[PDB]
Amino acid sequence: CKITATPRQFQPALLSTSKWIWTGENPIPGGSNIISTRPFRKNITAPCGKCSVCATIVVASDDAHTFYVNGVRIGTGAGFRQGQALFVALQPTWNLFAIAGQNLVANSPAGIMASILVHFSDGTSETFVTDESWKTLRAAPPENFQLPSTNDSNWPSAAVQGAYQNSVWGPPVLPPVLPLRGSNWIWTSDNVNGAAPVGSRAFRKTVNQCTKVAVCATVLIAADDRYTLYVNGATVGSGSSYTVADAYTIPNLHPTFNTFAINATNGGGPAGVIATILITYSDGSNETVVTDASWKAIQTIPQGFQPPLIDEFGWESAKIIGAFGVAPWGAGMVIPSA
Amino acid sequence: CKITATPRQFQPALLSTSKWIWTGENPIPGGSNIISTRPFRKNITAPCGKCSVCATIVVASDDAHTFYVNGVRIGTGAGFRQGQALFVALQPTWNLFAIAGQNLVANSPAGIMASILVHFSDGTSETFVTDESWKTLRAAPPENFQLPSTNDSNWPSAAVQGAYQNSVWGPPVLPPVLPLRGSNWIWTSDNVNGAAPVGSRAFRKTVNQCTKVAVCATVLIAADDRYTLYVNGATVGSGSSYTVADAYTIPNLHPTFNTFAINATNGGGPAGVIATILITYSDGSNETVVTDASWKAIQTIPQGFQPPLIDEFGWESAKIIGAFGVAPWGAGMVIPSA
Ligand SMILES: OC[C@H]1O[C@H](OC[C@H]2O[C@H](O)[C@H](O)[C@@H](O)[C@@H]2O)[C@H](O)[C@@H](O)[C@H]1O
Ligand SMILES: OC[C@H]1O[C@H](OC[C@H]2O[C@H](O)[C@H](O)[C@@H](O)[C@@H]2O)[C@H](O)[C@@H](O)[C@H]1O
Ligand SMILES: [Ca+2]
Ligand SMILES: [Ca+2]
Ligand SMILES: [Ca+2]
Ligand SMILES: [Ca+2]
Repeated sequence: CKITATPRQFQPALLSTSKWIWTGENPIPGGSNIISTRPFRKNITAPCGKCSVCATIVVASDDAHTFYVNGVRIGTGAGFRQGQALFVALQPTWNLFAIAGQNLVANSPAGIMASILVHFSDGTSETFVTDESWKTLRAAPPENFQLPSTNDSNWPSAAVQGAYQNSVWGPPVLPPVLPLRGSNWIWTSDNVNGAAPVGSRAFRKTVNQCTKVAVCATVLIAADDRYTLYVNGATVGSGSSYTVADAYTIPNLHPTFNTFAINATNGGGPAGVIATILITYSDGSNETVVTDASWKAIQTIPQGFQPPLIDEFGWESAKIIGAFGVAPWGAGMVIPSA
Repeated sequence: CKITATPRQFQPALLSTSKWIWTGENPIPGGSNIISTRPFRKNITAPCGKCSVCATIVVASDDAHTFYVNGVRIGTGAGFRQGQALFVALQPTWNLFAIAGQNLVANSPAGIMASILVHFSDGTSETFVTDESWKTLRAAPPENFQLPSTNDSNWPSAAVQGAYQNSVWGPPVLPPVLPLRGSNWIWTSDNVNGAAPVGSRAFRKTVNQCTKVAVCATVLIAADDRYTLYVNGATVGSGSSYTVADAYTIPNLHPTFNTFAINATNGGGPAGVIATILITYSDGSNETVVTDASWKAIQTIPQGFQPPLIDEFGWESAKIIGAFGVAPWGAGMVIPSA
């Protein structure tokens, strides 16, 4: 169904309403459990009138986990001290989450905790969490436990080992929404010897995976001194800090061809813009695009620098000022939580 | 270099200045030659200040030929009574055309004739023809005779068998620039029982071959009752005949993503638009797009129906009224010569 949602400020999945769950082989919530691998399933149905588009996921585990969405493996992680961020495109009405958790220390606690923030076509969103509504088994995961087509109608409920505020684990640290390590500060080639002239500069990067279906994009960005961000010609947002980064979700990507454009301005001295972009596809894979030398850049901004299709003849390759961590900006950027 | 050339009316390549050439084993022009296969090469260099983009080609032979451009085989044909159309993308400055011709009847004349109309980045055009400036050999085509890297500086000239007006062959008929045969008359789904309401309708078809580099597109189009054609949102032209088809060349295609849009109007009774589109890629292949059900269509034309990227949500599949040749329009369209 029709997608009304427009680019907006990124909205985090939070763990404070989720519960730790496990099988209940030991009925003491948070008691000791054996080394084992156990399966967990959760079905979700769109409310009448709207279609689910994509999801933001934070997951932590004692001890480890493997995360599937509609049968596609989307991540593996471990540890209860820090959560792990995942992004996945969804089907319009029915969606299946499946986690294979592992207890790797004998006679130790066990549990998985996840928060799934589901975004709908009209712009609203709903948080689903780990709780007793997840199915589980008191045995190792059968073949294809993660496929929607496996029948779990008779599986028992998962057993809650503890709420977010409990006496066993404590609040897991939320990861950054997206990493900047691996992205680069870029600018036009008039940035030389640590400084750049005063004024504005434009940057383009197009993503065109013609055999896949693009769905959602998450964007983390910062610039010295300020920026405005456009996707397919539409304004997403603006910022003016090179010490506090901004994050946006773009829920209306064109399905095959999308162009991100930046208009960054230098107020004086050093200049630079840095961004990490993650696009989710309908097949369950995703793509990370960073600011680097493949971005196109220009010093005199033509009118219509932000439309998707333009003649990129007079544009240069963006110059890399430095990988994230370079001076003066350093490694201390404040990054929104996933 | 920068492409200034804009959409324009298609310009036919003509044979009227080209000559029949062969090896000269028999020194009498147009005389008898033996059953054999013989090679022909021709180099072209772009004039100063402009870059060569693509070429339209008509070729005929006594008796048969295989046609290569920069080593890529692009067609095979035969016969001196009617010429054969080819379309190929070119490299900016140097290009090598090579033909392996065959005489298949003993003690019979032999000759190949070609006209190559090259279009430059600025919109100008120049015709290269088969003549004595082509290299040949008095032997079978060596291995890799068609590669640009093969050395022909010591090869002898080809021998002219006759001009366009000569006493052996006579003027070969020019083929249609493109076939309409195989394309379909399409319309919106309100066209039923041989008629459709009065009014305007919109149609879109996108070509996005993301691993190739698109260069030129040639378009053949007609409509009942009239149409206007757009490429990437830019106007190409308009026409108003279902008995006379129009041909355009588009020399400024975007290299990866191009959207064709038509706004057609029906004045009453039967309605339909039909088009064949040929796109050339830098690797020497081409792609033919025809009007069919994969075009998107809509009955109320939204503003911005012709921009490349739009939300194609409310658009239906185009309805096929019939393959070319169906009544009322019949098989008699007047089609520009290649
Ligand atoms: O380090 C990059 C930054 O350098 C210049 O601004 C630095 C400012 O840092 C502190 O805010 C300090 O209080 C100020 O006095 C100082 O100007 C430059 O103006 C910025 O555009 C940016 O390149
Ligand atoms: O066959 C399609 C054609 O049908 C209608 O054509 C009728 C008119 O055609 C000639 O213009 C003739 O001179 C007129 O006498 C005759 O009324 C329709 O009008 C056309 O738009 C077209 O659909
Ligand atoms: Ca444990
Ligand atoms: Ca600065
Ligand atoms: Ca012959
Ligand atoms: Ca009509």
